[PDB]
Amino acid sequence: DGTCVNTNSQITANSQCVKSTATNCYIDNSQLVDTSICTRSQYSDANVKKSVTTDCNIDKSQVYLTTCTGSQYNGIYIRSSTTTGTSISGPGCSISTCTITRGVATPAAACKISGCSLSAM
Repeated sequence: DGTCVNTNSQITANSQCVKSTATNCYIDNSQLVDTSICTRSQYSDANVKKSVTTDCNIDKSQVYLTTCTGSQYNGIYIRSSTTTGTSISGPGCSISTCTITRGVATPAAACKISGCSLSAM
């Protein structure tokens, strides 16, 4: 329990939310903190910080200041990035400052990836 701004989402007994907003999310053993915002998304044994996530599935992953849209994260670490209609796995995948749409990352030198695999949703 914490400074959640939960509308109608689920946050399990061992999940946590702090100064963050939740809209019909399903947060299972997961952490939604520091102005994170979720909308109709599944978090499972995962952590999210200052990110805005919509219709996503985030399993055993860590997410920081990222914009998840209609995408899946599975065993990854992702920061300062945007993902649209994607499925991203490793495990131990690492992503920094990327923009990714249906399995294709932008060719910008700002995008870093290590130990990862990308796919279309």
